[PDB]
Amino acid sequence: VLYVGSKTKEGVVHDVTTVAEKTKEQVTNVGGAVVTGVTAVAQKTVEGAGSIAAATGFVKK
Amino acid sequence: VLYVGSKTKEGVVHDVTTVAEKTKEQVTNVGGAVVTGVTAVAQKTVEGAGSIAAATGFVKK
Amino acid sequence: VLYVGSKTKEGVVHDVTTVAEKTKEQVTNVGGAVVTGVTAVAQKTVEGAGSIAAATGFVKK
Amino acid sequence: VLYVGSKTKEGVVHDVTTVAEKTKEQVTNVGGAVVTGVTAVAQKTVEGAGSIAAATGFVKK
Amino acid sequence: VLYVGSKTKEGVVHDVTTVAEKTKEQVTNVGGAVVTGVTAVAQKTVEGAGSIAAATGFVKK
Amino acid sequence: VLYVGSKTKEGVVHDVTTVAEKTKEQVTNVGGAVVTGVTAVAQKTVEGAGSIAAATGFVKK
Repeated sequence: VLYVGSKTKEGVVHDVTTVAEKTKEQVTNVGGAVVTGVTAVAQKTVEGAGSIAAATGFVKK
Repeated sequence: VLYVGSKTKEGVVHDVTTVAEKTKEQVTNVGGAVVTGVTAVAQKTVEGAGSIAAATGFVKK
Repeated sequence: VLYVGSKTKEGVVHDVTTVAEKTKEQVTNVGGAVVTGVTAVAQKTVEGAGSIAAATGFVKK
Repeated sequence: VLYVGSKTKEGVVHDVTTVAEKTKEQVTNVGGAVVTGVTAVAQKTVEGAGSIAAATGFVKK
Repeated sequence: VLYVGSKTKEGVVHDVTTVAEKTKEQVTNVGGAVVTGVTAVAQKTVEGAGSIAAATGFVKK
Repeated sequence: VLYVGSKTKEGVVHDVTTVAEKTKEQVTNVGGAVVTGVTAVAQKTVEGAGSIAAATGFVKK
């Protein structure tokens, strides 16, 4: 491996943008909830994941 | 492997954009919920996933 | 492998765009729900997936 | 004139929306140019106009 | 004139929205140019205009 | 004139929004140029205008 003259962006997350306004989010009766906004992940070598968002619940009433 | 003169974007996520406004989201009776916005993942070598969002639930009433 | 003079975008996700407004989303009685917005994944070598969104549920009443 | 119980929107401009992307506009040899984007005007009583965009020119060469 | 019970929006400009991206605008040889983006005007009683954008020019060469 | 019970928005400009990104604007040889972004004007009684953007020019070469 070598790079005599190079520009190598590897595993990059750049120039992301988000504009939220006047939004609304409710949860009322939830066993397990997960709420996210922006999530930028960048890797080069991975044995697992990049983003995990699980939720396991129960609601009896 | 070599790159004498190069520009190699590998596993890249760039120039993403999101504009949400006046939105609305509700959940009322959910075992397990998962709500997301933007999610930008970028990798070069992976043995798993890039984004996992599971939800396993139950609602008796 | 070599690149004497090159520009090689490999596994790229660029110039994505989303504009949501005045939307609405409800879930009322769900075992397991999954709700997403934008999801940009980019890889170069993968043994698994790029985006997994499962949901396994139950509703008795 | 009266309004015992009412909701009277008079001279209203609401819920406008515009999404431009990757566009292009050129002018090269123009006496007088006028370029506009969005223009929302709302009045209730007017003796003139609501939007005037004139352009008077000359190009000799 | 009277309003016992009322909600009277008169001369209103609300909930406007604009999303421009990656656009481009050039002018090269112009006597008089005028370039605008968003322009929201709202009045209730007017003797003139709501928005005037004139341009009077000349290009000899 | 009277308002026993009322909510009267008169001459209002509310909930405007603009999202520009990565744009570009050039002028090169212009007698008189005028470039604007957002311009929200609101009045109740006017004898003139709400927004005036003139430009009078000349280019000899």
